[PDB]
Amino acid sequence: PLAILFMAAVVGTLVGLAAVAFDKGVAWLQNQRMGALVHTADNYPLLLTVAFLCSAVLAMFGYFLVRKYAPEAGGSGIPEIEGALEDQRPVRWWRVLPVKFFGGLGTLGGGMVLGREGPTVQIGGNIGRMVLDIFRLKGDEARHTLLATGAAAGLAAAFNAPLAGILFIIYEMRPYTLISIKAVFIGVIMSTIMYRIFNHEVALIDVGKLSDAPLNTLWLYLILGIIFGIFGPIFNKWVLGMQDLLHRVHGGNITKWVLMGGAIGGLCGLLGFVAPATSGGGFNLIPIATAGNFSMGMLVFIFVARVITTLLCFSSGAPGGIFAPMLALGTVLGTAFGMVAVELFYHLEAGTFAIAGMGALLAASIRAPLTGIILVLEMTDNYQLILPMIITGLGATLLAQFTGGKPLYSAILARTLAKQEAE
Amino acid sequence: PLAILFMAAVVGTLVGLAAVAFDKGVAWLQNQRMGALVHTADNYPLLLTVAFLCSAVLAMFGYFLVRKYAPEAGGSGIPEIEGALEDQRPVRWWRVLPVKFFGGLGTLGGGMVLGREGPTVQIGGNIGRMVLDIFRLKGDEARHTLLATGAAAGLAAAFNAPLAGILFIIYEMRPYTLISIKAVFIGVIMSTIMYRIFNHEVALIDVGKLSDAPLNTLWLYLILGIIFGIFGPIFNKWVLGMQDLLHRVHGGNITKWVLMGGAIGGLCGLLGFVAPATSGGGFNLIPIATAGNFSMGMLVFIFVARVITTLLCFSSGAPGGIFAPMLALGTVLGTAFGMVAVELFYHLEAGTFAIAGMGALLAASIRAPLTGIILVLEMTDNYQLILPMIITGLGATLLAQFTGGKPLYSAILARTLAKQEAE
Ligand SMILES: [Cl-]
Ligand SMILES: [Cl-]
Repeated sequence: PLAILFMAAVVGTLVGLAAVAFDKGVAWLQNQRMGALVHTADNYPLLLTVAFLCSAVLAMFGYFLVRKYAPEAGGSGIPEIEGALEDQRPVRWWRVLPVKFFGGLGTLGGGMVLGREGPTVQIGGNIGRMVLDIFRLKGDEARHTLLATGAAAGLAAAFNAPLAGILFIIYEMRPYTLISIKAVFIGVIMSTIMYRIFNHEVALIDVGKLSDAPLNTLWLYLILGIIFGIFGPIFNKWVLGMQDLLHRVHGGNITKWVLMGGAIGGLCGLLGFVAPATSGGGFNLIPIATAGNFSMGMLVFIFVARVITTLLCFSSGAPGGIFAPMLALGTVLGTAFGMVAVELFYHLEAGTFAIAGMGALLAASIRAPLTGIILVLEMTDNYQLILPMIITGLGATLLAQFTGGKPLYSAILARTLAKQEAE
Repeated sequence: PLAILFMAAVVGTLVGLAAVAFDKGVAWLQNQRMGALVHTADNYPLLLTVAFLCSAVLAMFGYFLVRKYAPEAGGSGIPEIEGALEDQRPVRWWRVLPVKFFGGLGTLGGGMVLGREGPTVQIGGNIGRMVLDIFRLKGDEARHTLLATGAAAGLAAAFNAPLAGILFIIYEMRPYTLISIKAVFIGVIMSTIMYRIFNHEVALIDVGKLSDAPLNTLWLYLILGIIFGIFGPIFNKWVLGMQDLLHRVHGGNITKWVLMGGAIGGLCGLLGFVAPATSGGGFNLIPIATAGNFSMGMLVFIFVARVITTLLCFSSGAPGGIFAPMLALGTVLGTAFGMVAVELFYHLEAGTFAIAGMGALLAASIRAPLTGIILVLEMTDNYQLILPMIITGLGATLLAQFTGGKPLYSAILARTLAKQEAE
């Protein structure tokens, strides 16, 4: 039906504006947190206290909204869209949309280590469901198609990356008709154009162009892969385990949870001023890191800072994503390997192994190799590292297989589902 | 098995060198055809006669080798690799490899309107089969996996485009295990690196960087799509029909066929000197055309010249591809629409609609939309036209659906199969 191809356009266009706002939203909440500190930019004990509390409040707000009204708006929300496409999960958009948005401005705006793609995809998905209900389109086809174009449009707008969005939903989320593919395109065209209208000529990741990688250099990317390939499934266990560790801290009780959350949002809000490249989504430090401005000491610091703050903010059921984070760890560890590879040798530039590393964690952890490659392509515009990036991918994603890990988003879903049976 | 991931490396590396030679091969045969004319670069009637006969011979040679020894080495050879993956077609590499190669140097070297990707994929496929037999690996898994990495490696090396190769085989040839995907990667890494070792710092398509497309400009790409979207299935009928039209000219008889072929190879060899941008694979004129050096009159000439020479050389069962051709028609028609769109208006540059058009025919005719997009990306390195290109794709590939056409490569196979039942 022409119906869905039309519907898909409108879902794209809503998901576009939806995400643009969630941006201008987070954007604006951080401007405030500047003024909160520029008022108190003398009294140093106070400076640190507002920094904390401002953030600690906003997390709690968001944390509350999830645990009050929309439980399944904790975490990424992508395992929920996975589950929905599997007809294993409801899409309660009437609850989820307003929660995941004001929830997300909570924790992202307080500067916790979460990405927008968490929100934008679950939202974008819920929005696809919302229009399906409104026009009361009947069938599995239309239920799934709008669900998916919503996700695709969400992800596209998170990273200004239409090709990424299409690839990830249509191809790297398990085994789509002829038309539902085009719906997803139409969904992702509109979504992008919206973002592009309200954002054009301001990128998320500047790195200009780095050099090629010499053919003699390539074998190194494969090793970087192999490392990410064992690290990915370890870090998965950590995020899966840490969900439990922080659950023995509050047993389910909402007041305990919203206290924990604002501690964890405050901590992060604090690190906002003191140690900036340990907070945020990653997108500030990625280019600073890729330009090579970080003393390998600082690298291993930021790496461990962020691998802890990431697990802390994400595994603690906050509304937010672990996708932008896994780009920033990708870059920071890529850079390190990079410097170590330059010292150890060839015509290398640690720069190029950041780019390569950036997508490597998506390959290793969530097991979307092509999405990762095409994403860093679209974000950095470094055409010239595609073969390294394919090589890093293979390595990352072969080891992650043999080291026995599973796709993070599925393992999350398959818990959520085993829980909604043994209860 | 580690066995196939190893095997896949060796298939990649053979398919790499295989294709590199088929290049240096065609490369070298055309150097000769220069000297044949630079000898006779006064006597103008003679100049034209060697030009013809040189080419007319080489076609016949190749045409002979197909019709003598390896029938299923006529045409693209990709419908055969399709059919093989479906277990519907044998892969007689012992016959096909030496035919498709020396066959292909025949017709490509004589400057007929065929692409290398025809050869390189069927060859690359056959090479995957060849190593499967040599190590006598048992199973469907390994039969299919090496077959596919061979195809993927072939296509990658045809266009120096690893991401294209992976995408097309793994995703845009119908509904692959976990490991057979990685085999295909490993296959395509090696294949590329080989090509890259023997070719680096000399591209197939220079166009530098053109400008963006303004959001106000986008709707135009969709119309260009819509046009390609009706043209694709028409041009399919033509190539399918023309196979028959040229078959009522020789009823099957080899001597008739090899005469027809050398006429058609001679014709093309002639147009080599007289009207160059009507002969070859396209890759010379694509950039000349995209730079905008062609008077819209000349465009519509070259368009009709090539749509006839293409159908003539391809539908006449020559060893060669209709993929590079469909890039050159993509570009020439994109450019035209381009000029007409500039005249009619906005901040346009016909340049950008060439790029867009280039992949549009792959989308419309063979129905590999993403492969087409990612290919022109990898070949031109114009990052900045991805959203136009997605838009052109949708348009191209929606209409091609509703206008009722099928994927060219499948329709070819499904004939070949209906023939091998009603006989
Ligand atoms: Cl996420
Ligand atoms: Cl072809």
